[PDB]
Amino acid sequence: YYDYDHGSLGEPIRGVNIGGWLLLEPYITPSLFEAFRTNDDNDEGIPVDEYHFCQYLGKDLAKSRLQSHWSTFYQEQDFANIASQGFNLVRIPIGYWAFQILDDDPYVSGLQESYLDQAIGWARNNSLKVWVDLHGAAGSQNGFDNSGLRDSYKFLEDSNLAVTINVLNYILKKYSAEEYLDIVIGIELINEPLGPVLDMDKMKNDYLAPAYEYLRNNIKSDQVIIIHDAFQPYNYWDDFMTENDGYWGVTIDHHHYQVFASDQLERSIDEHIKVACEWGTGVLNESHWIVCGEFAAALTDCIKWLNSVGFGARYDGSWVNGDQTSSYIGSCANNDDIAYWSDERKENTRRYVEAQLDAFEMRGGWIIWCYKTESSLEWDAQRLMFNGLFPQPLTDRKYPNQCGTISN
Ligand SMILES: *[C@@H]1O[C@H](CO)[C@@H](O[C@@H]2O[C@H](CO)[C@@H](O[C@@H]3O[C@H](CO[C@H]4O[C@H](CO[C@@H]5O[C@H](CO)[C@@H](O)[C@H](O)[C@@H]5O[C@H]5O[C@H](CO)[C@@H](O)[C@H](O)[C@@H]5O)[C@@H](O)[C@H](O[C@H]5O[C@H](CO)[C@@H](O)[C@H](O)[C@@H]5O[C@@H]5O[C@H](CO)[C@@H](O)[C@H](O)[C@@H]5O)[C@@H]4O)[C@@H](O)[C@H](O[C@@H]4O[C@H](CO)[C@@H](O)[C@H](O)[C@@H]4O[C@@H]4O[C@H](CO)[C@@H](O)[C@H](O)[C@@H]4O)[C@@H]3O)[C@H](O)[C@H]2NC(C)=O)[C@H](O)[C@H]1NC(C)=O
Ligand SMILES: *[C@@H]1O[C@H](CO)[C@@H](O[C@@H]2O[C@H](CO)[C@@H](O[C@@H]3O[C@H](CO[C@@H]4O[C@H](CO)[C@@H](O)[C@H](O)[C@@H]4O)[C@@H](O)[C@H](O[C@@H]4O[C@H](CO)[C@@H](O)[C@H](O)[C@@H]4O)[C@@H]3O)[C@H](O)[C@H]2NC(C)=O)[C@H](O)[C@H]1NC(C)=O
Repeated sequence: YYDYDHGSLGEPIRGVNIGGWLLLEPYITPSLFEAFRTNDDNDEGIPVDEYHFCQYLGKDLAKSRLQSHWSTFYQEQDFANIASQGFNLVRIPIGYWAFQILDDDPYVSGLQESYLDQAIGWARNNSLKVWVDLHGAAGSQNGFDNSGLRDSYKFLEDSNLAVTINVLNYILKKYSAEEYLDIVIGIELINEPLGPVLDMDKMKNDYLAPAYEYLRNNIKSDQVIIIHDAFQPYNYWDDFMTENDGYWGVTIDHHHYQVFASDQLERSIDEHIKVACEWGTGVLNESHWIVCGEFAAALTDCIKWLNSVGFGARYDGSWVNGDQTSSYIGSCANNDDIAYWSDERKENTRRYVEAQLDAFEMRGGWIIWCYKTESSLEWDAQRLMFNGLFPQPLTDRKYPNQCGTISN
């Protein structure tokens, strides 16, 4: 158990996402996917997600490459660094296939759990809390490449849901045992299910509710469950698993970004800040504990493959999907190279980061998306800190109380 509104840490959650480790994401580790390029002029043959990364290589080759990646992308050293920087928690995404695969799944399985356990040990070793996050469901819960399978939305299909549920129960049972309660203070049932295109009622009654029942009445543990907001507006979950009905230990995970839509990318720095501050004040009125499980310093969607393999960026109007387009806003040239960042851009990012931190710390805390990437700056906590764009110590402020001074 962990009281997110009055945490034993004596401070709000200040974590980092161990992204792209146990679940591959092209923009985080582009070299793994660039390895498939045979023509420097086109993306033909390049897998768009881990599903196809495995399918293309075949079991044996996929296993050896993944093993090299899992054993090196993150090691205990990283967790020591994380702790040395003031963070108090790590969020670890893992796919359902790590534990169980569909008859026709190409995924490498049965090896990721060992690394997950090692990381939990490294976390305990360094006084870091942990969130075990089931980041991918059979058939995909959102069609994002970060679910493992892009452009598929069969999460709630009885056949798939049965597998995902069995895996979730395995996770709930194992990581809710007494020996993990002190370090693992949250198990996220499913990352970013795409609410708008899914049957919300089926997810609630056939996935979320049963999980709570299993954990509290079958396993009988006080472990806290994390429910992603499914992209629904604030207060949407207030009437779900309420305390009045005897439910407890339920935290809503809100993700916050301002780069995945043209109108958002068009905002001035002051508008970006006003929106960030409101993300914080808005949850104060919510009926459940809450933590911002993901946010970034990013103010553009310029980073290579951020919009998945084969797609450009809305920021410089190079993004197009089907009959949907984007329009020019600003340049994406040398986007992630600090040498090409103007003083204005540096200031704006630092301000944006501070406003977000202040806002999210109003209640529950935050977890920055991505401690490390191969070449990104906007999505890389390590690089942001090195370049003075992310606070060190975490309470350091060059632009204090921005959320307390807004009007114009
Ligand atoms: C920071 O956080 C880190 C993350 O948690 C944390 O990491 C941990 O560090 C410790 C310290 O170094 C590591 O422990 C040492 O591990 C050494 C290697 O052991 C591993 O290999 C064993 C054999 O290898 C194969 O195993 C597979 C599977 O069984 C077989 O199929 C193969 O055939 C191999 O076995 C053959 O070969 C063997 C060697 O020739 C032979 O003996 C065997 O008969 C076969 O022929 C493997 O057995 C072992 O796995 C477990 O084995 C049994 C249960 O199956 C138990 O012994 C343990 O459960 C053991 O678990 C592992 O080790 C510890 C438990 O001690 C556990 O925490 C780990 O998570 C891991 O699962 C491993 O896979 C060991 O050689 C070494 O043993 C020492 O022996 C000394 C002499 O007796 C003792 O004085 C030492 O105390 C120490 O441990 C003793 O002996 C047993 C260890 O086997 C203990 O059970 C016993 O209580 C006693 O203490 C260490 O155990 C650990 O691996 C590592 N874990 C992770 C997550 O990576 C780090 O410690 C943290 N640091 C800080 C600052 O806190
Ligand atoms: C201050 O805090 C109070 C709460 O103390 C807020 O007041 C209301 O609090 C309710 C808590 O139960 C909120 O209920 C939710 O309302 C959602 C609907 O809101 C929008 O509706 C439009 C039109 O339908 C949609 O387009 C939007 O996407 C939103 O959904 C519900 O979706 C949500 O869940 C529902 O559950 C029922 C029962 O299972 C289903 O039948 C239904 O289909 C749905 O799944 C839930 O009921 C309520 O939103 C909230 N008031 C609103 C509308 O903001 C104050 O709002 C807070 N003050 C502010 C504004 O900051």
